Amino acid sequence: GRSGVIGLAVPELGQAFFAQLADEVIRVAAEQDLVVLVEQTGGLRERELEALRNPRLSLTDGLLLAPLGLTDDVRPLVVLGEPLFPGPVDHVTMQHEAAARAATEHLLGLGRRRVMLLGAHATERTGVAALRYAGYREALTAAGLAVDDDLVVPVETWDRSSGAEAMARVLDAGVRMDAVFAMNDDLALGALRSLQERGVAVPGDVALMGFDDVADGRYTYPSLTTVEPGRHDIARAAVTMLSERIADAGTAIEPRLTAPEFRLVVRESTGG
Amino acid sequence: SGVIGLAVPELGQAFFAQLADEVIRVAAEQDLVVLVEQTGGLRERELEALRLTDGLLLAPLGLTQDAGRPLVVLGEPLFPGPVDHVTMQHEAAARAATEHLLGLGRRRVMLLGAHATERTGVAALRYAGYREALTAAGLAVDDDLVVPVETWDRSSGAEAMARVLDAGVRMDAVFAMNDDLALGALRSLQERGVAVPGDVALMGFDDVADGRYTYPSLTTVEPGRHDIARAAVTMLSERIADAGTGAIEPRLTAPEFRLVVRESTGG
Ligand SMILES: [Mg+2]
Ligand code: NA
Repeated sequence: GRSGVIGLAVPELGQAFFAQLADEVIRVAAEQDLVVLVEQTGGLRERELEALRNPRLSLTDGLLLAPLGLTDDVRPLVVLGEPLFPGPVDHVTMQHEAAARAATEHLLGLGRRRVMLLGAHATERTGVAALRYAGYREALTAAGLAVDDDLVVPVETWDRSSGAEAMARVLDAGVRMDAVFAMNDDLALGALRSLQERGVAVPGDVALMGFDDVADGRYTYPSLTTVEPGRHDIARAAVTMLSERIADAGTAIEPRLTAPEFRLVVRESTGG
Repeated sequence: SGVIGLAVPELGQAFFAQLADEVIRVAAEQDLVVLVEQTGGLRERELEALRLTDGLLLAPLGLTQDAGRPLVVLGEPLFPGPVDHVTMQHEAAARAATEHLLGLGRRRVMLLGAHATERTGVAALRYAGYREALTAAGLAVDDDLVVPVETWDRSSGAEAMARVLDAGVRMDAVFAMNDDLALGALRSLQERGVAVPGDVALMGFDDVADGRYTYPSLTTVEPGRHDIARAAVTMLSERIADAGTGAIEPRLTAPEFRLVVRESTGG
């Protein structure tokens, strides 16, 4: 029976993106007097699967799942990510390709011509990274440039320490860049440290930006250019769609996909 | 699975998101799920959370000295009845933090985040430790070095630090009441070409992840997040099983703290 509880299963709250998304979900849910059970999956496929079927989450009327480990699939469900589940499930994602194209256009518009993509593999990519890469590549082609594999730098985990490590390593290997588009703010700020510790001027020598707008970038030094991917809209769409699914669980709603509008937020790290 | 509630100011605050992550992890170990609510740190919202869950873990910011359901409070001991409190070592940690700055040879130590004349709660305890450290070093408190802020956030730290710097106040160190304040202060110092730690040594309190990757990296205090979370969840589990006998007398837990030395105070 209806409890008025929805679940939110995310990798971990220690990740700013998920903590901020959770804050927005809780706030929106409270407007229709739902409460939120927050589960952590560690981004592990086995834990994501458990969230869908284990009686541990029986108090919930439905689930919002942000999967990372899943890609053989299995409680009303809305997924926060790219299309994944078949059947009567909705997916709410971000405009990865369009935002990556606009970010890259911004850097090229500053007169930078050797733009590094920090957080994607140069030859074999999958999912989100593949969409970001497609936007980046579109922008470079439009500016008469070919991709340079030395400028496409994979990173195992999109975190601060990994971005610092990778940035330091490519700088020390002698790779020449004039701008860096990092796949999230955490990567960007790790990169920022490695740049500053090597005396590289930001943005004088290397313009830098992130993605997500979750690092309180107004207060970094330099302040960090980023992309707001529509967290408020993501939360509202997710909660609204899930409520609809909870009301139609006994039955008929066609699967939907949506991706809210992004906004570039220009700060000091790219010339603001 | 049993069900507990966790009420914090907001998950957008790094310290609370990190603490929430630990609480949820400990609860999962103990076959508990967690309903998370936000209060904005406002008294009325905190009290309303008290008025689904088998027990509640409340982290208030807005309550000061001036239900039939189990309750554990992360904060100063203010509730009567069979309520357990887990309280960080504010005074001792502030004394140790101030001693750390004084040990570098600094003699004009600013306290960023407390009122100069009327303080309550946490700020009063922090001030006491700061004041004792200065007294032991033969120093007196200068009210111009005790700087109040809007709220303990990055914007407020940046705004207050910018105001005192542009005013010409002379300091050689800053002890900020939390890492968010310290990170905001760092920007205001850097944008003015003030060397950290060379001109001004800086530290915070909370050990948020972001402080490892600033340049300089931020010296801080880790107030005991693992013990806070474990103590809280474990005590709540005890009260839930008791179903209000109040046979367990109220407890006061005080987790151990640790100074984390980074580049902003010299390593
Ligand atoms: Mg119960
Ligand atoms: Na003094």
